[PDB]
Amino acid sequence: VDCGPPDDLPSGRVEYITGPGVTTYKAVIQYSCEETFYTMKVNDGKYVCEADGFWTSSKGEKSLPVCEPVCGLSARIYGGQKAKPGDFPWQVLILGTTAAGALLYDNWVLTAAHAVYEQKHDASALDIRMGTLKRLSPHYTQAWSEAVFIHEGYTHDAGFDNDIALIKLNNKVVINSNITPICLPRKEAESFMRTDDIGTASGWGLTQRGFLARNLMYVDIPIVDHQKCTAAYEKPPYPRGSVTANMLCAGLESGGKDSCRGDSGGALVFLDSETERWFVGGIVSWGSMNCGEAGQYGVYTKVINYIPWIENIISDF
Ligand SMILES: Nc1nc(-c2ccc(CNC(=O)Cc3ccc(NS(=O)(=O)c4ccccc4)cc3)cc2)c[nH]1
Repeated sequence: VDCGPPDDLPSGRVEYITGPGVTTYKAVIQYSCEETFYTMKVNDGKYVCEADGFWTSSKGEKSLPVCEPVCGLSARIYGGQKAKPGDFPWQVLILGTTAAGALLYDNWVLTAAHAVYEQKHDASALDIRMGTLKRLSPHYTQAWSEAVFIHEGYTHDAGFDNDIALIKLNNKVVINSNITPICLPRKEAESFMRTDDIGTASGWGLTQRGFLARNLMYVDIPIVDHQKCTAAYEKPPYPRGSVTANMLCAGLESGGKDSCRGDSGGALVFLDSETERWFVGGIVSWGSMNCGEAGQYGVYTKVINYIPWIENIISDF
């Protein structure tokens, strides 16, 4: 038959088992992911030359396996504390005004549409920095955007419904202990995001002093009841119905702990206590001008509502 030289596995290697350069009927190859920071999906990666001339998996598939980076690993802004290396290894800095995102896989950044809209529609690549706690440091891992996807239902400067965006990177980032992606929420993930469950926001945005932070900060804050969050913003100068079902709110009735301007696009993360992995439930979106004030909650894009959209973009590009 003869199935030819196998295809390379990204973030992996193909190795001949029968012998080097041996690609005939019934022969065997072995595909491998780096198990520490990548996990092989699809199958065991044992493929055999079938009668039809196609490398075929043990399950009969004619396609490659997939090395998916390990997500949600962690070493563990108004009223918060200074992050340590590896606390938020998905944290991305995006340099317009100061903004942030979160790494997904090894080549996508999740952010807010409002944080990147002007830069996309000026047709300029985004300066994307990872692996640094210091916003102004010259030492960081550089990435560049290949493409920016704004949600088609987002209307810039006319409310924050559908305030979500994906940035495709030009190249895969090298995944190490200080640079790893956040997990997308699963079907069950809402069980960790009820009212009063605790999420974490991280960023370089304004602190209680009223200036940006030099070092990455974070704060733990509880999810707010949706009716209480709609009532907080159902008043002038906010337009009618500014808090939608595609948003969630987090903050304290007393004030003192909050995201703020400059934290835009950052991931509000939650711990799956069973998998022991962090996932993104929210994206820092908007709120009142006076961050940290009592009852003036931060508003976040509700990420689980966008999983079909995210999966459509990432699978198709
Ligand atoms: N109390 C609190 N605040 C935050 C927080 C604030 C801002 C940001 C970053 N987002 C922006 O910078 C976009 C952005 C742009 C303009 C406005 N003006 S508006 O008139 O209020 C308005 C709001 C909604 C619909 C229409 C008008 C607000 C936000 C992050 C957190 C947390 N907690």
